[PDB]
Amino acid sequence: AMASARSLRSLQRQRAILKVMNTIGGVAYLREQFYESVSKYMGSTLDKKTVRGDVDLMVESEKLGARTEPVSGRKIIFLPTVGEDAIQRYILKEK
Repeated sequence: AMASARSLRSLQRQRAILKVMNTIGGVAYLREQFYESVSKYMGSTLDKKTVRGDVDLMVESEKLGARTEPVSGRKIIFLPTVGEDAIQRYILKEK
C-alpha cells in the first residue's frame, strides 16, 4: 500500500530524470555518471535502485526510449524525439 507522499517522490524523481535528460543533450548511457547527474540536480548515489525504478517507469510509459548498444553492451536511454543522428553521435563519442 503506497502512501501518497511516496508516489509524489516518484513523480519528483521522474521530473528530475526528464530535466537532466534535456540538459545533457537527450541521450545517455545508464551508468553511474547519469545517476550522479540526477542526484546532483536534485541536491544530492548509494541507493540508485530507487532512481532506476523511475527510469524504468519512464521507459515503459514511453517518456524515454531505451535500447542496448550492441558493441559495448551498455543500455542507452534517450528522449524519444532526439533523433538517431544524435544517438549515433553519442555512441561514437563514448566509444
